[PDB]
Amino acid sequence: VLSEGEWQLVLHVWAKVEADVAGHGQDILIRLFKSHPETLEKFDRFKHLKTEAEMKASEDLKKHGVTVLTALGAILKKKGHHEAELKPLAQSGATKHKIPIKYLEFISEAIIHVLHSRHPGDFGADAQGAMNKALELFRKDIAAKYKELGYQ
Ligand code: HEM
Repeated sequence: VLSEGEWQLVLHVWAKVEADVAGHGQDILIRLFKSHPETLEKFDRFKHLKTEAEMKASEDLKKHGVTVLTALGAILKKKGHHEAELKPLAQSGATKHKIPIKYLEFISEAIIHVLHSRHPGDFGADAQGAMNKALELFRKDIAAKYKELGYQ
């Protein structure tokens, strides 16, 4: 559980991401692929992407990055009341994609990194801790939904 004041920092931050979803989107994913390349394997559509530059130029990637932030965003504004929203993601990752929780951790890290790089002044320790929590609550919820479906 997050305190109200924590939710706010999370949401205070999200507002900045929301000003350039696509842009936050690509940095996030490129960082992820870059830092944990094995994650690139889940994506048949992106595996032919050999460099940053080509990653950046990919429209599919960029679209995919908006889809991600968009979805994450709906969850964060639910402030912990996200079952409905969460359910479909646990399902597809348990059943179609098989995304391990670890892959979720990685991603959480890229998020953090991208926010800290782009919004230093709005992402100090306090807000950062708050974002970490929020991300943790998401991963914990999903993990439980995964087990309930037979995955993990
Ligand atoms: C912040 C956490 C994430 C969110 C909100 C998120 C959201 C989504 C959404 C909305 C889709 C499209 C619908 C669906 O297939 O479920 C998607 C698709 C997918 N996600 Fe994720 N995702 C996250 C993390 C990841 C991670 C870490 C991976 C793999 C390392 C991943 C792999 C996939 C794949 C393979 C698909 C299929 C999309 C396509 O190719 O059409 N997702 N993700």
